[PDB]
Amino acid sequence: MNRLAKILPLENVVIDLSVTSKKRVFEQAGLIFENQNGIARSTVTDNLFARERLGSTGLGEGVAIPHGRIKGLKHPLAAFVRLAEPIPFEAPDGQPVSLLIFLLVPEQATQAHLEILSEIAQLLSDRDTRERLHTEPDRDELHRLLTQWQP
Amino acid sequence: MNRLAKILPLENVVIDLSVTSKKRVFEQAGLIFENQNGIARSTVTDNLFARERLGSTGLGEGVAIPHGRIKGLKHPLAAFVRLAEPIPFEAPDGQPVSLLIFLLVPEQATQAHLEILSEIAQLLSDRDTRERLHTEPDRDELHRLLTQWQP
Repeated sequence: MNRLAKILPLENVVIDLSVTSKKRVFEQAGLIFENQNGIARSTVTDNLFARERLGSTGLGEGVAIPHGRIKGLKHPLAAFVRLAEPIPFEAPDGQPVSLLIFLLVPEQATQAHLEILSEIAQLLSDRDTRERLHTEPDRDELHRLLTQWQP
Repeated sequence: MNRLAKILPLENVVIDLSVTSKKRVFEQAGLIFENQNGIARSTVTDNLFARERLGSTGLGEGVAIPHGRIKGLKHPLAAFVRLAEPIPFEAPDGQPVSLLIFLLVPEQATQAHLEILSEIAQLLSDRDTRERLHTEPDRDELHRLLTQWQP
């Protein structure tokens, strides 16, 4: 498997986003999912905060995994965003965040939910990879790498 | 919340374990859970491999989060193990593993499962913390720190 393969489409790889707030990214993250899925952009952003205010999803070193539950979702959804300027994110190490991969899951929990979030974490966590994502300009290549880590 | 608080008791903080195989730790991890829970030590170790051979749960830099599903479990269970000598674990970065926190969850998935694995990941992932765990000798203090990260 590739596991991020079937839920993170190319549409959902967003390169460089000039943006200022934690709210700002969450709003844009809302627009992304709203595009390839029916889902209201507002419900995504509200729900991400309904998790982020509960404690930062920053993983350390510019990396974050904001995620949440969605009311009507039928299968989980993911995105990836880079930022022009790293934003203050209240990360564990105090550093600003510029790389982040978003995960939404349905209310109804799957055994897979754990293993998909864990794959994401492990991916962002490794710094050999963390650098490749921080530098790559080709969008096709940032998708291939994301959805083909451990194949 | 503290979140690792209610599932990772002091019993389940094991300091320094002279051991050689990935199988060896998994066997000992099996004995730990077998102690504070009814569960057969064998079923834990078998099940962890039934996940580890599916891809390494090493998170990078001596850190691993081996985990699995258990047939009769009523609430999730966790442990923490340090190793005398870091063992070859097939981690993403090629480094041997000496720190690892084990997670078992019931077959029946909860929304919480994701957020509890994610808390563990974020904790091990941050290297300011990673060092404190790698050095601390007092077992009481290694429990307090584990179960009180973001309180």
